[PDB]
Amino acid sequence: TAEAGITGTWYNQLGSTLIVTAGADGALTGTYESAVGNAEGSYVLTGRYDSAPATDGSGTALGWTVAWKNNYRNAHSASTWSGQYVGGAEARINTQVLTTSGTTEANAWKSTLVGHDTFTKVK
Repeated sequence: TAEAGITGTWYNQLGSTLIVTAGADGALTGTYESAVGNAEGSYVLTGRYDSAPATDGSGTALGWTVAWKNNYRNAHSASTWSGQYVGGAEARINTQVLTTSGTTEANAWKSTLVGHDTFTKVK
């Protein structure tokens, strides 16, 4: 469904790679490899998607998180992508992304970045 459409490899506009499996009951699981930031190698990704989307031409809502810790790096931060999958010949996952770093309370006002990421099936 959107299950078949979402499962697989996606590439963002910055050169990052998402490899994700969409489970039949709403789970997203896989890995992320970032082309930017204090990051190297792959990181675990987990999220959710609407496993019964509308059929009226609407996208399929989804989101996921990556905490930026693996065996090679820990940036003490985590990003969440919120967006929708749009299927078909030019499939895309269009997202907004929040990246929060751990901070002191005094620096909490500057703890969270906002950005946007568009993923496509080809590099």
